Amino acid sequence: HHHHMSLAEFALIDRIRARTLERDDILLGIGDDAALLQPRANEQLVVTADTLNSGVHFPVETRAFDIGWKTLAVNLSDLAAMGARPAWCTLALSLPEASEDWIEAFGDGFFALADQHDIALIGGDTTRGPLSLSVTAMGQVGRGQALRRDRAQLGDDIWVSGTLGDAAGALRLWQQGALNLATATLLADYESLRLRLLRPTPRVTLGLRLRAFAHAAVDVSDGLLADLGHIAARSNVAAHVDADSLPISHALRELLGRDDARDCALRGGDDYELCFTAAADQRDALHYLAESLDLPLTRIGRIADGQGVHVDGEAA
Amino acid sequence: HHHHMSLAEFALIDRIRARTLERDDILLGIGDDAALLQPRANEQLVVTADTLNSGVHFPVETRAFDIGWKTLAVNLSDLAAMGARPAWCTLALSLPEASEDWIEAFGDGFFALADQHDIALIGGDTTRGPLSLSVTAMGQVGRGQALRRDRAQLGDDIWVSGTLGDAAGALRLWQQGALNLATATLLADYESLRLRLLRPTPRVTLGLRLRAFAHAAVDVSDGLLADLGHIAARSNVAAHVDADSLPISHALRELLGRDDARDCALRGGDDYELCFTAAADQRDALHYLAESLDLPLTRIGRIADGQGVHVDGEAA
Ligand code: NA
Ligand code: NA
Repeated sequence: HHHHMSLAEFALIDRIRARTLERDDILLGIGDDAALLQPRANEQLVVTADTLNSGVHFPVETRAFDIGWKTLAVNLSDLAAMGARPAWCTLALSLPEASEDWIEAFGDGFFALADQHDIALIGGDTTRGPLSLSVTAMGQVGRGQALRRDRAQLGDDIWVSGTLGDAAGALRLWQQGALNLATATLLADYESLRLRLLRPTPRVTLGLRLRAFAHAAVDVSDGLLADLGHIAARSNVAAHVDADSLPISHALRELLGRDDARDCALRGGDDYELCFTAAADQRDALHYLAESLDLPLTRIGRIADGQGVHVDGEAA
Repeated sequence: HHHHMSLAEFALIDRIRARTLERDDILLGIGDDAALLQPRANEQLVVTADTLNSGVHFPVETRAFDIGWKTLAVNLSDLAAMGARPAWCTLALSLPEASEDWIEAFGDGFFALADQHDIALIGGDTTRGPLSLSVTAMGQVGRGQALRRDRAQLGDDIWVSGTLGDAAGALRLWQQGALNLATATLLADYESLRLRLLRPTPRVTLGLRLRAFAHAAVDVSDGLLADLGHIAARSNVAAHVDADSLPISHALRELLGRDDARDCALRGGDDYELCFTAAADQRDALHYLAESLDLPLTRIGRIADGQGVHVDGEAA
């Protein structure tokens, strides 16, 4: 055994081709074993890759649709933080056993998210092994248009999209035995947290607009403090966070205690939100942008002389 | 846990940067979290992806250097069969435990092969999980220059590079208890087979020249019959193989019986040779090419009216 199945053999090939037929930058005919891709000549390519392993990056009971969604969402969130326009991706699936129905359901979730951001699956592998999903996503950026982590400026405001800590809250409730991840619950606050863990929303549209407003950006996937820490270190500045200002969802505040909710918001994994810095005179414009996107953008802190990320004045 | 480590955090980042510094199509500075890639404007990109899983695609005792070599070799062999020029790749490593020395040795093998074909590692992931290595390789082709599986012509000769069945022979000897894969042996024929399994040679240089000579091509990784089968099916022709003509190495003939060696050559996994078809009047030129490349090219059969791959006249 150990055969590698590339394109044409993919269980998803019909849905793959349906999407390449409507893309003038992808040549993939019925009788084609690999796609020919046409980059934009004056743009640059950026490439991200992430592997999600069963039991590590998702609880084993996570359903196929949610695995398909989240595997792509991680990569799209990476591309968002660079302000890159998603173009193409590959998918390398390791499965212990053939399961036609599982792959179809995985494809449901993958394409549900992929279609929203016009990223086209154009190749990959299906082979035997412990359940592991590796996605490589390719995006494009105009010259000098990429967002970076090293360009925060003294006096900048710090901003973050969406809400922080929901996924960590769902994970904690699941570990305490209070939340089933494999089925939908009618209890609205639990279901909200469940879907923030299972189906994070990559802020691609925001990322594509931030170049016009922001100085530096990072995606928040290892917790706000860790990821803002990359901005502070790469930019050679201090970052100050006002913990009271953090955007905390209704459900997180309702279902977790004050301290646990705060810890989730500051240090929780897997938010897949965007944290960025902007000149103070962008405040009006960023509030307008949040309304335009129907996406919360919350001013949470400031960039200042010194080093390290601070919470309420303390960097220790 | 479950953190994803991308570029800048890679244990291999110093060797990565040493190689991007000498590539004018890759922008990756010391203070850069992701590379910007510049495609050739008039060329098309093709992308391949393969995952190798411990115990599945390589015996668990395979050493780190050989895992690094073979993981890339699979992808380069895919690119070779398309006549694509390798450009860039990503590497997504799942490791059960941090091991600095293992990753360094893996990098030795990866870069040993990558440097020979001027393919640059430009990103990827390192994360926790059962040992699994997923590589995405990006190559480029001029307009209409890609080799294809569907263009064999009636009357073509069938050709194959190198030798067939060595890797399968080593695997059989290992399964019978006669070959240790984790250490070098001084016994020359065993060592030859061992390295054909552990370190296959992707025929990239051949692939880049075949467009000038060949009609159709495929890489042989699931055995000659399976892979030539793709040419026959996609081209709507019969392929006839003369089994007596197959290139069988000294070591394979010496260490396996006549029947086992024949079965390895016809159906053995993991040769990573190239099988192609060419007009009969290319015979002189292809012998000259083999001399030029110091690479055996062996005429093994013919394309004819009918369907399916035949051995000594039989397609059953
Ligand atoms: Na198309
Ligand atoms: Na360079």
